Amino acid sequence: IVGGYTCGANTVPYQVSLNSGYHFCGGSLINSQWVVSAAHCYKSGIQVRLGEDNINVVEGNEQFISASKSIVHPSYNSNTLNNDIMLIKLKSAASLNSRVASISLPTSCASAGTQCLISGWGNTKSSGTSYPDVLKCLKAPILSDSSCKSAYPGQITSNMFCAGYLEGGKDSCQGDSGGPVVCSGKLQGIVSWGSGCAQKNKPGVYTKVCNYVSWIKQTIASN
Ligand SMILES: NC(=[NH2+])c1ccc2nc(C(=O)c3nc4ccc(C(N)=[NH2+])cc4[nH]3)[nH]c2c1
Ligand SMILES: [Ca+2]
Ligand SMILES: [Mg+2]
Ligand SMILES: [Zn+2]
Repeated sequence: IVGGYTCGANTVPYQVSLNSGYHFCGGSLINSQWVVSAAHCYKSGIQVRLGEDNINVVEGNEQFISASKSIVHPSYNSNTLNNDIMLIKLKSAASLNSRVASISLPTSCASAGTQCLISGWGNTKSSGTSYPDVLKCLKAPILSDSSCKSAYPGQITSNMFCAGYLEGGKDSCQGDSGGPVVCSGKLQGIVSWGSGCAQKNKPGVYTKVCNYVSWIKQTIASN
């Protein structure tokens, strides 16, 4: 996250860190046994870490659980990144508490203007590499599809939306991937892609989760 602030230990209790010997992507807990992340975060051998704040220190509120199965969206295109969402089932169900809680899926899609909270342990420098050990947060509004499509001509589909600042300075970045974009209490986006990070007129692009609620509900109930 570039231009964000330290969230505070466990203030985003539904944030997960996907680890395959190191942190490589973020994710969101949707219920005690399932996590939603981005399909471009697919790997084999993933351990889900809940209750994290500093990912380099065991501070006492973590739960490390391995995944039993991963389901990448049936129509995910790795070249355009369209339908960039994946579900992960935990081998055991998490124990939910104040520090580990699930986030709610949306009943409708959010409007341009809506302020959201985006979080992750991704790169914090636009020009450079600096990876934080504690969770970083960023409040950014959803942008109109028009400014999103002008920034990325012929690349934005109906399954994506942009959020951020066209002036640049604030954005999600690699390492935040798969992470949550919560607006009004509902998980509305998943960190998917962008042009570098925090560049002027290059906002972040997120997966539009309101378009996948039936696929999510049907998939977890049948797995
Ligand atoms: N399994 C891997 N090897 C892997 C995992 C995540 C990656 N992520 C990128 C990436 O290239 C990438 N993830 C981004 C997320 C947000 C923005 C943004 N500017 N908002 C830009 C991003 N670029 N490469 C990746 C490779
Ligand atoms: Ca830790
Ligand atoms: Mg994240
Ligand atoms: Zn990524």
